[PDB]
Amino acid sequence: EEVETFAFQAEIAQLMSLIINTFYSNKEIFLRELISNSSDALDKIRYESLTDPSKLDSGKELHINLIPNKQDRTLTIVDTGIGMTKADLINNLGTIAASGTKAFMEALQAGADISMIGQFGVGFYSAYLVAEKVTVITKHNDDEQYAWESSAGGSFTVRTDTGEPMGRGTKVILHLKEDQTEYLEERRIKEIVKKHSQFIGYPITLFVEKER
Ligand SMILES: CCNC(=O)c1nnn(-c2cc(C(C)C)c(O)cc2O)c1-c1ccc(CNCC2CCCCC2)cc1
Repeated sequence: EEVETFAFQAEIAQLMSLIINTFYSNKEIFLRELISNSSDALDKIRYESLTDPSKLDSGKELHINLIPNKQDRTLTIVDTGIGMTKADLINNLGTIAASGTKAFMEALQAGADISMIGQFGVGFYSAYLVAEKVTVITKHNDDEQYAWESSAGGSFTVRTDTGEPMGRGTKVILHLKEDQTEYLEERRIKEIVKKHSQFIGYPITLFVEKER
């Protein structure tokens, strides 16, 4: 064992349905949101590194990398943001998902734009437009490396990660649905980034696969 299982609060099934009923026609939006979250965590590490530059001992470069993988049908997004404790992980993907689902629904119900999804703390869930399963590996300076995983049903799991150590930051791996392998194409990824994340204040690098 050492795997812990968590039940989503009921708002999550509502979230998933809202997301389909708001972004199904524009699925590419998930990349904007993930990049955006990466940007946020980058902002936090930059910020605390000003008061204490030892915060950057775990890695100085502040960036975002995008790693398609046609062979695995995965798209992974890596950042060296501040990363998450176990409690941040559970808090952001669980507690705040559910309270932010409610706030977002109330905001749309009063005519706010859907493009607001990010600001209600549930942008990440848009990932399930394109992915049957998502894994979030994260590592923050005051804590171990954790893996979070969910197919967005009723539960999510947390375990201590024993995989390749990142030094600090967050990795989201998307296991793409059969019908969404367009998100593994170099051309497509470049477009989406160009369109949605042009003004992100941190280098976003696409890692190309070779022919072999
Ligand atoms: C305790 C401090 N740690 C972090 O905050 C952190 N560290 N890594 N990430 C992070 C999280 C995700 C998602 C899986 C939630 C991500 O895709 C990339 C990340 O760097 C985060 C992270 C956590 C939450 C968010 C969401 N912020 C939304 C918020 C809404 C209101 C306006 C300001 C921004 C974005 C990034």
